[PDB]
Order: sequence, then C-alpha cells, then structure tokens
Amino acid sequence: TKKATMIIEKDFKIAEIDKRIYGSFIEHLGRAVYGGIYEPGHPQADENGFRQDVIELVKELQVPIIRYPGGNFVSGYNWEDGVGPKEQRPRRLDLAWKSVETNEIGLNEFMDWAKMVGAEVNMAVNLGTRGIDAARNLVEYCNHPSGSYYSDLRIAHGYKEPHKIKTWCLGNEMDGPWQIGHKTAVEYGRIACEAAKVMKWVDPTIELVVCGSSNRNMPTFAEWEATVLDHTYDHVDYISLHQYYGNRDNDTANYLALSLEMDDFIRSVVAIADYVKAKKRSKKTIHLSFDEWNVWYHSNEADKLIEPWTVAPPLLEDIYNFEDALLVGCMLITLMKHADRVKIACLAQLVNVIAPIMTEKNGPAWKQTIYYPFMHASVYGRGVALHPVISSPKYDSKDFTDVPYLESIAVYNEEKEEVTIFAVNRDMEDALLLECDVRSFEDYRVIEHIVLEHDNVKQTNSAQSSPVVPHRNGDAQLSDRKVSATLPKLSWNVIRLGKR
Ligand SMILES: *[C@@H]1[C@H](O)[C@@H](O)[C@H](CO)[C@H]1OS(=O)(=O)O
Repeated sequence: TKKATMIIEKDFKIAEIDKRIYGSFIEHLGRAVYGGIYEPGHPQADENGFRQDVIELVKELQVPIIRYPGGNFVSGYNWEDGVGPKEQRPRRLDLAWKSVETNEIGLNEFMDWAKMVGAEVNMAVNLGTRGIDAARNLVEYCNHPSGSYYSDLRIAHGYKEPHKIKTWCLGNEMDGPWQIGHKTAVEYGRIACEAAKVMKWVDPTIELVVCGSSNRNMPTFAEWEATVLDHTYDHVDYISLHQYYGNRDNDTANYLALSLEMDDFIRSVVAIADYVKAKKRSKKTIHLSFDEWNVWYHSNEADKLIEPWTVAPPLLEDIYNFEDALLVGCMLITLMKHADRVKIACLAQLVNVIAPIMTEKNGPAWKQTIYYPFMHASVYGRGVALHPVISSPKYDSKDFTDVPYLESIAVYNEEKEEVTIFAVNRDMEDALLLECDVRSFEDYRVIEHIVLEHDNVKQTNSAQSSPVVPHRNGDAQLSDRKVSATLPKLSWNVIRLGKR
C-alpha cells in the first residue's frame, strides 16, 4: 500500500457545477439515431418508434442537455429536409459519414425524443454549406410562437408550442480540411458573428456556442480560438473544445495520466477567452463548452471495411474496457476541477457511436464500462466543486512526469447536506490509503463507498454479460474528523458523506 491525504474544506470552493457538464450528443451518424434512439420494428418501441429501453438508460444517466444533429453531419445538412410530411423528405448523400440519410428522423421528432428523456437540446446550425439566412429561419421555426411564415410552418407540421431551444451551436468545427465547407478562422469568425446576430434578433433569450479547434494538435490550435473570439466575442457565450483519448500503445500507466493533458488544455482555452476579453474591454466572461469528449480508438479498423452509401452503417462502435472507464472517471474529475469556467460538456456520443449505451437490432440495450463513472458523476456530482489540496505519491510515464496516483475532487451539496468524494487510484500494483480531513463538515458520516474495479484492464461488457460493474464494498470510515478509505489498485471510487 501507499498513503495519500486530502483536505475537504467547505470554504475553499471552485464554483457551483453547472449540471450541463453532464451533457451528451446525438449525431446523424451510424446507428446513433436509426437503431439507437429510434427503431420502429423493436419489441420495446413506443407509439412514435422510440426504444423504451434506451429511454430508461438515458434517464438513469440524468443527462440534462444533448447536442444535435451534429457534428460533421450538420455542415452539409438542410434542416428543411427533415421536417414536414415524410413523403416530401428527400434522401440525401451525407458526405460527412459517406452514408445515405433518409431524413425519417428530423428536428421535430428529435425534440419529441428529448422530451421523453428529460433533456434540453443544444441545436446546431449549418455554417458549412449554409449561412446566416438559414440560421435565422431555423431559430424562427423553432422558437418564434406564431404569425410568421416559419413559425406557422412549425405549427402546420404538428408542433403548436415553440421548442424554445436555449443553447445553439454556430456550426461544427470548421477548421479541419476534412470538414464540409471548411472555413479559416477569419471566414468562420465572420459568418459566426453575422449568424449569431440574426439568431439573437429572432430570439434574444438564446445563448451561442462558437466552435473551437477540432483538436489540440491542429496546426491552427489556439490561433483559431483567439481569431474566432476576436470576431464574435460580443455576440456569443461559450467557446468549445474537443478531446478524444486512446491506448494504442497498450501503456496503462501513460494512458491514465492523459487527464493531466486535459487539465492543461482547459486552462489554455480559458486563457484565450480571457485574452480576448481584455482586448475588447468586455465585462462579459466567455465560458467553455467541452462539447466532444470520450475515449475513442477501438473501432478504427472495423470502420475501414464499411462500404459507402448505406443506411445506418455500424460506425464508431467502440467496445469499452475497464481501463477506459478509469480514464473517463479521471476526465469527469477534470471537468469538475474546472467548474468555474466549463459550463457545458458533451460525452460524445450517447447511443451506439463511441457510446456508454449500446443496442442490438430487435435485441437488448446494454451499459458499457464507461456508463458507470458517468452515471456516478451525473447523479452524485451536483453542488459546489471544492478546491482539492492533496498530498499523493507520484510516478513518471513515457509522456508525463510527477503523475499523482490519486485523481480526486469533492463536491458539496449544501441543500442535501452531502459531500461526494470522486477518486481514482491509478496505481497498477498497490492500494492507496486515502486520509481526508473533514473537520469543516461537523456531524458528517459515511453513507456509502462505491467501487468500480476489475483484475483485467482489457475486460469489456456485452449484451450477454457485465463482468465490469460497481459494488458497494468500499471500506471508507469516519473517525476523529478524518475519512479513511482504502482505494484498491486501478479503481474508481465514490465516497458519499452526509450530515446525520
Ligand atoms: C467531432 C465531431 O463534431 C463529430 O461529428 C465527430 C464524432 O463525435 C468528431 O469529429 S471527428 O472529425 O470524428 O473527430
């Protein structure tokens, strides 16, 4: 064993957590929609063709906001193609994913699905092949009550009450040479500025996300964000950032350190926002939408065998293992550590596509390994993120020095009189004996200690069996104003405290 200490001080706060950091994302990609949320033949389909089993699995994650309809897809998409009578909806070539899109689901049916899972929708506008006229028309269609052509058209399409969508994305990551209608930072900043203005003139209640770089390795990384914000600052509310991780080298110790990079990356994008704030002399603070994050790598070879121009190909179907769940847990803790400036985040994506929920045609829906830490973070991670002051043993890996074995944060919920400690032990060999100073939480007791662990980091779940599942046999105990807990080697831990 090794020892680590953490102070849990009520009055050393980061910020209230915005629940939208537990968001997700559904794109018209692979089986996320067709065979994912929507499967008319299925024994568990509802009156509208939505799979009830998927609905219950999303509800259990308590996802507050879902980005839709893309993603790379949106940059070539015409929103009118997906509304009104099905017979008039055209079949399209989706150039993003080289698929035929039938438009059998469009925005009004997605809104119906979102209402059944209790999520708001973070709606994206196309700024690839389209521009400012389509952006104002879509906001009017969705949000204007009545008495104009596009509002009355929504009513005629069967949706009397406006959708009242709060948060919109200005395009999708347009910086990449593989994007439909790629734009330079100046071209994107200009069209995003002019789109943002007309959107807000239709509905001043909305807020806007301007798109950051596709990834931190782009040649234009950081330059992009600074230029785009220079063009848009007065008209927008968030800047996005995106990250995927993978373990292509089978190096568990280096893999689990990657959240340290995520931490730096968030601090960098915050710095850019605050540079442009100062350059503008603005009183407004721009926050971050971490609107794509996950592990993604396992399905890369399988995707190469998919022929173009099929309907609902099985793209991006990673099957996650236990170490992947540990890294997801470290990523969630990293989001909470930045609750002051990361207000929205989207686990990319929610069903089938690099997803915590997987489905089988005419068959079961099941929870991936990564479902569990996400569920725990969403369910028990509402409240105020506290500033951690930690003394942990550390290790070096290929790409990282001084990696703490302990990754942890506490979240205080004053209304529930609860404190939740999220902790990963990265150690591949030894348990960590965690001692938490809880002097500032008088009359708190341990409620529970949840552990996600498995002897085999490569073990996956499947429709037939779930060997990687949480248990409640964690030994956390409160004695003399100190919580002592054994964190097993390679484990995710949720130590819940409450006033009793
Ligand atoms: C990020 C995009 O917005 C998505 O369409 C996609 C899958 O989540 C990601 O882009 S990438 O070009 O696949 O990395």
